[PDB]
Amino acid sequence: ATKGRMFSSLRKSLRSCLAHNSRWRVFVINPLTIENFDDDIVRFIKAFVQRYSSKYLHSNPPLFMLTGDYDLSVLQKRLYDAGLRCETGKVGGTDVIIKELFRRPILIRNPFRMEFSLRLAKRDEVIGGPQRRPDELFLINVADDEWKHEDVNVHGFKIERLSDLEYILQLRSDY
Amino acid sequence: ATKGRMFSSLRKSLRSCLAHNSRWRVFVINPLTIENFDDDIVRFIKAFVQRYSSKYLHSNPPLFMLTGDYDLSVLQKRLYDAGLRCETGKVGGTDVIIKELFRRPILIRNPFRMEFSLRLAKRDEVIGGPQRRPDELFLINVADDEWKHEDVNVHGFKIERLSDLEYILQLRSDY
Amino acid sequence: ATKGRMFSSLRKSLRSCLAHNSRWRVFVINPLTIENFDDDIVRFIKAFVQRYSSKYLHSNPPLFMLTGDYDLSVLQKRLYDAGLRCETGKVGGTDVIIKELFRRPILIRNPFRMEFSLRLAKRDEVIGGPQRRPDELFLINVADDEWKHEDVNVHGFKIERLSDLEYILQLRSDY
Amino acid sequence: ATKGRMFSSLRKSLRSCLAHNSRWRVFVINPLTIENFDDDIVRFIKAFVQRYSSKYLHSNPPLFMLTGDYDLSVLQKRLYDAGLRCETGKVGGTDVIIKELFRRPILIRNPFRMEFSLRLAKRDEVIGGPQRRPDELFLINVADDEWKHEDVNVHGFKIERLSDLEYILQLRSDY
Amino acid sequence: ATKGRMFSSLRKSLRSCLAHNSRWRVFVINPLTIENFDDDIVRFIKAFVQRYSSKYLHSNPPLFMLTGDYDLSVLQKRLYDAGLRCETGKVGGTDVIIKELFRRPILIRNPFRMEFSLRLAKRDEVIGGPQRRPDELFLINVADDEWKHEDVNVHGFKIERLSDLEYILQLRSDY
Amino acid sequence: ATKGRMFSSLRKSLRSCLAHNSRWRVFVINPLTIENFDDDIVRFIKAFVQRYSSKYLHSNPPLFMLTGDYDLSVLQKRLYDAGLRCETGKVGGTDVIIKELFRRPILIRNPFRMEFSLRLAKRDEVIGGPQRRPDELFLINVADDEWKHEDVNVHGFKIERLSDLEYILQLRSDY
Repeated sequence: ATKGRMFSSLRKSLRSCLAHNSRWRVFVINPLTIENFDDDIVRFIKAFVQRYSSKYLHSNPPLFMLTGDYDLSVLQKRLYDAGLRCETGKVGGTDVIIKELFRRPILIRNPFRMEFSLRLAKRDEVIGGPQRRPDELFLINVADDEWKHEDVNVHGFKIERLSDLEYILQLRSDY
Repeated sequence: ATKGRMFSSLRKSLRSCLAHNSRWRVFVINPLTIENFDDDIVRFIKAFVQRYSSKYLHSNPPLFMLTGDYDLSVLQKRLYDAGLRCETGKVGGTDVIIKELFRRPILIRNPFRMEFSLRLAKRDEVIGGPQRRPDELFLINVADDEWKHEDVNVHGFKIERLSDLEYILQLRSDY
Repeated sequence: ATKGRMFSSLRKSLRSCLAHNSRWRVFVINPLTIENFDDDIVRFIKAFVQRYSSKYLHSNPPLFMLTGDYDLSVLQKRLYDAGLRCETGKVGGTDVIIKELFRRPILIRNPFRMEFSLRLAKRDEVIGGPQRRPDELFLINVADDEWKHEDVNVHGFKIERLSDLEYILQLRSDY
Repeated sequence: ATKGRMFSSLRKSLRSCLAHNSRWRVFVINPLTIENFDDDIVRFIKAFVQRYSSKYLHSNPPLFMLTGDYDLSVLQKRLYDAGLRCETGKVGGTDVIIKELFRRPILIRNPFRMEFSLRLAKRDEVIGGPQRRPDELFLINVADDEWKHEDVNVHGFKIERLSDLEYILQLRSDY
Repeated sequence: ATKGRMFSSLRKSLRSCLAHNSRWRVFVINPLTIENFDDDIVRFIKAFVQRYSSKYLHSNPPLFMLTGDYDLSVLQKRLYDAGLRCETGKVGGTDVIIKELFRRPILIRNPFRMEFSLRLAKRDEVIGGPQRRPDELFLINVADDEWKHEDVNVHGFKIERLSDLEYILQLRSDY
Repeated sequence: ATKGRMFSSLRKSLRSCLAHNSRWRVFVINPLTIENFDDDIVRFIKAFVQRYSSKYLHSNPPLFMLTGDYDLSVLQKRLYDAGLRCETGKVGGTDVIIKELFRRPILIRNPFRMEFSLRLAKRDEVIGGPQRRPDELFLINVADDEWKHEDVNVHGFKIERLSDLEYILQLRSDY
């Protein structure tokens, strides 16, 4: 199983990167080459937020970006009905203001409430870059990107079905 | 055998979910093709309740839903004799009010007291849907249901005897 | 050999039950077909009581029922010599008052004191059943008994000598 | 060879017995058959007392009896030189008094101090028996004894060197 | 091939040394004989700082000394862009002072802040010796250095890529 | 080949003695045969002290005795440069006063401090013995000494490099 070994060793690589509590993680994806995405995506985001963005010491939420012509509004509605709230980065819905998408949330401890658990954007509309470079960048099926830099960890994969990523990221045991 | 193998992987598949103290779990069962049902059901429920609805942080109790012409009146008395109080939803005798079958119970810590430990209804009398969606829906031997949804996890199975499921859900440790 | 594997398989079926501090356990035993019973009975009881009936959380004590025409007085005197106390259920006469044999003891947390550790009786002289049915009903070398029911867990064995049981109930580490 | 595995088997039959903090243990030994008794006796008693009689929770110290013709004065002196104190049972004369030997010691917690850490005698001198019977009796290279009873956990071995016994008593790691 | 074993052994030799919280560690590196160094150095240094210089019990920051004609001005800026502060020993002028480099930093516990995390230098510019001979010295592709002494725990390696050393120093999980 | 097992056997034999905190240990050494002694002696002593004489619960420091024509002064100066302090038993004069070498040090808990960490002396000079006998006596490359007695654990080895002992005594992880 040459391919299965790829996933197993890749899972063993990324261990220390995800042990930390506070880190700036960023994801990019392309959905035209992932089978059964529209049905499989919300379960994924809820599982990730439940493991790595559902406590106090988890200061910085993740950023999911997408490529293509995908329609985000419907996904925002579905995630809201699921139970989560997102920072779109918009004021009026015209176009993204960078400064808001990359801001710090309000955190209370007793009782724990978190202003938002995730960030959601599209890649084209996000024109520019942040002030503090990302610690990790996860490129799921995208060849090139503009945030690649020498001093940023970078990972690049090709997955056919999302479950594989759920295994790489300690969310389901069986491949 | 073949079935001996699959159940191990399925037992391992659900270890993450059941660790969460708070969750909404829903069970749908069919007793026509389950051998030796009328004898084992009470013990199954008793073990489940002691495992996952016996403490404080176990907030939301589960929902066992049966399909067919079963008789609940006898089961509720057998259970009261065993020591468990149940929530059917009836106020008057005839029909089920969806709002009362999904309410939150009173919880006293010191000394620990529960208003109830389980909720039980027949599937046909429960005409409607819930305000919030279930997290996990176990469909033991039922082909299709109305509450299937993309954003809701679904595990569908076939089992010969109720002893087969106690292994899957960590109530026994052989087979 | 193969018979040992039987005992090993049993040792596991019974693990979770004994992990519970409080539970109503019952024993029915037949001495006619056990080897060297009168030589080992007291060692067996003393071990069981030390492991499962010597702490405050262990509120419900066990019952040992012996079938056959046997002499309890001598065993009781031996047990008093051994340091234990018992609850025969009798008040100065032959008859066995049932309400007095299934009562709760007095417990003082600091310092540890216990009114009685074990319950002892003879099956012929018990006419009736407890209001709260037993969680476990072991049946060592007896075929059928009256307290068998659908919602009572039953475990029926055959044993050549008592050293075989101690291994099943986690008193002696090896076979 | 095969004998060593027998020793390894005996080693784990005794693990529960010795885990207890308060227990009365007794030993009988026959020097004539053991090689290098005089050379290793003190080392053995010192290890045993370092592990099993060197704390407050360790209430009842052990009892070492030796049969045959042998001198206890030399051993008592060598032990005093080693650092340990012993209870002979004498009140100045040439006769023993059982109450004095089987008495309880003074125990202070802070700073921990023990009136005596062991008991020593010759079997021929001790004419009688104890009020409470031993929980464990270890016969070393002796067949019979008056204190054997159906309600005592008698253990019997045959040894050639004292290094073999230490392994059974969880002191030396290797054989 | 066979090369894996050597590194696996080194990884185990150096475990006790890297457990200690406070210790004076020194590093020498020659870049001419390493592939893709400019790209890796920064991630290497950051991964090292996180594990061994990101607490209050981590007293002495480590020292990195390069060999050759390398340009420090660029690296010292890249590290600031990454989020780190360094001590060079320079006071305005081109000359290097021994006292200011081997200096203890201000550490405030609650809240946690550190004057500096790392020390950087070019070998040839550093003339003299320290006050306390180092506890460990690491030679990476260097044959001889003056500080080699008979009371210093030297370790000499030979590497092809920096990812190897991260394995040796416990930074990454697998080769 | 076989030597690997001899040393691992010894390593496993002495695991119990060293777990203890307070204890009297003596070493006798004969450098005429050991290869590369002057080079590794100080690293040995520092490693040994860091683990067995660096806490407050470690009351008795160890004693290192060396045989033959050898000059201690230089080693004492070297251990001073390293960061340690030794007790030689000399009140000015060359003669060795025994009552001042086996004394108890001053120990403050918070803040920690040790008056001295190790003892060091030549064997020919020490004329006498201790008031209280030593628990363990490690003889390396020496036949017989005057402190051997039946009530002491007299270990004897034969080694040619000093790392061997570092493995036996648990300072180095792997042979």
